[PDB]
Amino acid sequence: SLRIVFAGTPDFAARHLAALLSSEHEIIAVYTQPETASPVKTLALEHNVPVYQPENFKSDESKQQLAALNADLMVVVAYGLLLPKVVLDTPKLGCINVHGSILPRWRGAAPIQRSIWAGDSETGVTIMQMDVGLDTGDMLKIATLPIEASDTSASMYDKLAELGPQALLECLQDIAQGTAVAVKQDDGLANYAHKLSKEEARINWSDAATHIERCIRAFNPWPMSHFEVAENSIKVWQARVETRAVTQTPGTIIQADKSGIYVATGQDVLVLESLQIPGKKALPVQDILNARADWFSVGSQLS
Repeated sequence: SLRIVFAGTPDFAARHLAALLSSEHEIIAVYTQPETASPVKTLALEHNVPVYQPENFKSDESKQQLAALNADLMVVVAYGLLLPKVVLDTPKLGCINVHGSILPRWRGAAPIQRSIWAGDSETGVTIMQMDVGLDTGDMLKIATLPIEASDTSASMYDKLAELGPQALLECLQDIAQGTAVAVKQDDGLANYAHKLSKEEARINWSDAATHIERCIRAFNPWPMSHFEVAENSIKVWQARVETRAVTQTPGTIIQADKSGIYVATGQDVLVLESLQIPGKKALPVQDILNARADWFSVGSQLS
């Protein structure tokens, strides 16, 4: 039974701590950040586990407090602190991370969203031995899943929040037993998952419909893909692509009925299916065309 320190803050971290508390290893302390108590903090308290909340590991006091725990391992999931070398090396077996991609692809902050946005055929979780640098450490275990045509960043997050803990616990048993194997990442295949933004989520109708459709899924739940019509910002919750040679200016409404609002793009047609008018829950387009048939008249051009 490893003496484990768990470090992490939001729900994705809490799922891993929960799995560890129902396991064989001793959780001797939890490190987390405030938001309000984090979900990680609340779980720790329910199990009478000491909670530490440093702002960073710059002070000698912070490094010493960690050292005095005599940890065998620190497991780090969705924890915002930079861990310097000395901290990485404080636990007897170092620090392991659960990262939400198939490393070395999508190092960094937005791996779930970017895997979907780029149209990867699969993604997964990597259990990584943390080293100095952004997500550069050796890979101990990878678990993969297909990205389904219906997957959003929400639905994929939900799957990886289950897969991550399962993979972690399997990897931890390998470590405990002395059977883990580290694989060095190849830098030449690495890239970085840059954060999302409201500005990038504005639809450019000159893009390929396939690309807009991946955005619509990747940018759910945040920021939501959006376009402008009349004087309003409409959020797109669901769409599909229709393979159809385009002969009209991108943004032109080609067809508008219960089956879709069909919009010309730079390649193929984007069929809007569920839209959110400011104020209101997202509606099927059948309902949108009842209310505001005027904004989506055939032959008019969306911006």
